[PDB]
Amino acid sequence: GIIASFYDSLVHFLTWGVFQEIVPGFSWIRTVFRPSERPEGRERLAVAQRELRRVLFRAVDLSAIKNVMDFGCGHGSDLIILGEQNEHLKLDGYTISGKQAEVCKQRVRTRGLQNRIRIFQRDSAKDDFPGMYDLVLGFEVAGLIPDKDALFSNIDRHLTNGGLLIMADFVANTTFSSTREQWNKLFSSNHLRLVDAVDVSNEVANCLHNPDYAAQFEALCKELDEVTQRSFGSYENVYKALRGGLISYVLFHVQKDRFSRSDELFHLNAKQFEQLTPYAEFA
Ligand SMILES: C[S@@+](CC[C@H](N)C(=O)[O-])C[C@H]1O[C@@H](n2cnc3c(N)ncnc32)[C@H](O)[C@@H]1O
Repeated sequence: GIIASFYDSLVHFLTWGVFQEIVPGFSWIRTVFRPSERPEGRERLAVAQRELRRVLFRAVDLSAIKNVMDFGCGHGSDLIILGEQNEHLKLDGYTISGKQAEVCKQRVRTRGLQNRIRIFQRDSAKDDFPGMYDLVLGFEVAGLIPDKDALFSNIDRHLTNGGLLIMADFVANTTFSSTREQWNKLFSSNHLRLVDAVDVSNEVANCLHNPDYAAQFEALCKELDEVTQRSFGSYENVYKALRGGLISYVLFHVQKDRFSRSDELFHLNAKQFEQLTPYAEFA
């Protein structure tokens, strides 16, 4: 319900991140639209986006991994950062946007990474991933893909046993509805075990906190285009839902477990879905 409206809206970083506390006067809406007037909020938003990534990758040892798949790679920042900082890695990205693919390819080559990063305009539910991977990334992607069964079969068939899947996505706390049980069915039917999960709902909502959002949004809307108006209304409904606990923004750490009984993956995953760790309790 509320989750589907935010993903219809989306249709350097295309996630927006972890504010440990509300910082008075920061405006996510102003930063995202007029960064030409680069506030501290421009660099403050970048800091919070790196912090989201730090938590997402908390358990991954990149020195041990060889091959990475990003099944919704946006503008390629995650692949490029990984490739720049870990010269041994080989990384592939899929995006369904032709425009995004062109950008990814250009940015990859500008940084001299075209020998280790490949970009494809392909559909992660319809097109097999092009290799066998040790780590799979889906940051705000799986929630956008209707055929989740096909997506998670594709992930399974192209993940080495014991390989890792890290995802940022939404859990609904009350037709795929993003419930715990629905995510669990996807993982357990496809040889995936939830290892742990950090709930950053409070800190993501801190990023979107704007006591003057109404008069701020009108001022920017004056330089407008209408598809972008209901798209940022979908974001304020996510704020309420996050504050209210209706949905959770969750950073999943998942491991492929080919040798375990699927019914036992489900049993174990269900326990882990009830012990999400609040970011405020994370270190
Ligand atoms: C909110 S963006 C996230 C981009 C990137 N992961 C990031 O964090 O900056 C969602 C991305 O998923 C991609 N995407 C949506 N559906 C897809 C699909 N079925 N197959 C492959 N990519 C898809 C979009 O093209 C877009 O790049």
